[PDB]
Amino acid sequence: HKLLLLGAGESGKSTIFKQIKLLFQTGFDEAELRSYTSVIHANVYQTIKILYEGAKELSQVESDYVISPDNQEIGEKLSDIDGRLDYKELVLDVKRLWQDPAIQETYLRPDCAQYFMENLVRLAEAGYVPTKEDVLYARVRTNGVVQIQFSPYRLYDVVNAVIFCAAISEYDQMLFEDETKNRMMETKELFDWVLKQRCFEKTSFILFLNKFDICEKKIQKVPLSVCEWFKDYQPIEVEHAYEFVKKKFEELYFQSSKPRVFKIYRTTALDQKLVKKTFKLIDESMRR
Ligand SMILES: Nc1nc2c(ncn2[C@@H]2O[C@H](COP(=O)(O)OP(=O)(O)O)[C@@H](O)[C@H]2O)c(=O)[nH]1
Ligand SMILES: [Mg+2]
Repeated sequence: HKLLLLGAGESGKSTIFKQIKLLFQTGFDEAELRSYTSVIHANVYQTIKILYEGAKELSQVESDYVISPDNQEIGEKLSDIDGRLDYKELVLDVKRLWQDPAIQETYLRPDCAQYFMENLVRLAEAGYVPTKEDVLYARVRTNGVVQIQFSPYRLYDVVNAVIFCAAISEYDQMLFEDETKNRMMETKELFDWVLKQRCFEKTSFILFLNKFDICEKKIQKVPLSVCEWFKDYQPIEVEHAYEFVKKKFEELYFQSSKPRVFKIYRTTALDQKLVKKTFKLIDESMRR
């Protein structure tokens, strides 16, 4: 019955966790969405907060990002909020907070947050219930362990099965935390390190290759050979490049060869019913 979620950075494991929550019951789902609006509101408020803080700092350190002077008085009420406690007047402020191009070139430097910036007025009014997409895009800092038991059987996010989330699209990107390191390389480092440890030998392994939609969008412009792991790559399309990444993920797994159980899944975490399928396939596969 046991499943554990392991990933690196923005692997999407919490998103998998979230939409398994919307998909399965976990009957209430009350107002689950309704309890989650406070969260959603929060990211709206600290997103334009970090956006505002950026523009001024970069303006001080770089020869100009200049804000509109009349905005500062409504602009720093933002800093006056501080999220003291779970927080249409604010949407009129925030839209009228945004208009300077400065803070969007600081933006054009969290991809989910821009969505929220496209849906304020729907969130504004009292008759608001978040869509399923609002829940998925909502960012909740994961504190501790989260247990969910449900039957179509507990899922953990921070054991009979380890779901490893590898965001194949991250091959372009360096680490957000470390500009030197590459996230695909850190995924390989993490994946290898998890495979080597003696505490998950008994555990069955399921691998998710996430953010595939970004992969099909991005592959046609940036070569996959940028990655040192994928430097071997030379095209003839999308399916082959994806299966190429599989090869690497395969051969990497099998080199940890001691004289059991392995599965790989093509996943998009931000859409659901692609994902329902994935769970259907592994829960029927989890025989014995
Ligand atoms: N395009 C796309 N983005 C995703 C998907 N899953 C997650 N994300 C992005 O990843 C971020 C959140 O990842 P998260 O679940 O927190 O990864 P975690 O920190 O390892 O749990 C969000 O900004 C999403 O936009 C996906 O299937 N497709
Ligand atoms: Mg997470």
